[PDB]
Amino acid sequence: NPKWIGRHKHMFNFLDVNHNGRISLDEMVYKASDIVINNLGATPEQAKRHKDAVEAFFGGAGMKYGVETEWPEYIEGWKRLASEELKRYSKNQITLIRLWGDALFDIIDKDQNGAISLDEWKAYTKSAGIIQSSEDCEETFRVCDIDESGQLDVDEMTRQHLGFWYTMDPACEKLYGGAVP
Ligand SMILES: [Ca+2]
Ligand SMILES: [Ca+2]
Ligand SMILES: [Ca+2]
Repeated sequence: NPKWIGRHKHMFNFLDVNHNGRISLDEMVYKASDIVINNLGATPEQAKRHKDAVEAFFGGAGMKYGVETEWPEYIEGWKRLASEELKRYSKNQITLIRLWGDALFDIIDKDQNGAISLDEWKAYTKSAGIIQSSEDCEETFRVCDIDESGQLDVDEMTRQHLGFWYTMDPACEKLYGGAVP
């Protein structure tokens, strides 16, 4: 699973505030709160809801306040969480990631219309530390926007999070690495 592992290594590095190669729940929750408040302009109410949910999400992966976790244990923790949460999702049940994604959604939905516009998505992608062209940002928006409505709903954004945090690499390759001639 090199692609899932790679997303997770880049995220571990992003949330490892002191850059020492070990991570705590304090680092992870600190950096996530800092971004929602200072990059995405969350209100106090918004930030507290997000804090509680992100704490439960990252806690589910086995991270704890006051404890430093090394990479092997970190990634095994995410594997375990992903496996349990994908079972819940398969049974149409509530997940920790869905609860997190709900609190985040309210914050990135700046115009409170219940859908994420392209502009809203550009701000969110930037908040996660991504630097990329307009064209690349638009492509990942189109990928997220399954019904091509032009805005991203809660279900689309849930699938987005599930794909990033939990979904393992496809078992088989496609002809042309999945490209179309
Ligand atoms: Ca650290
Ligand atoms: Ca909106
Ligand atoms: Ca849509």
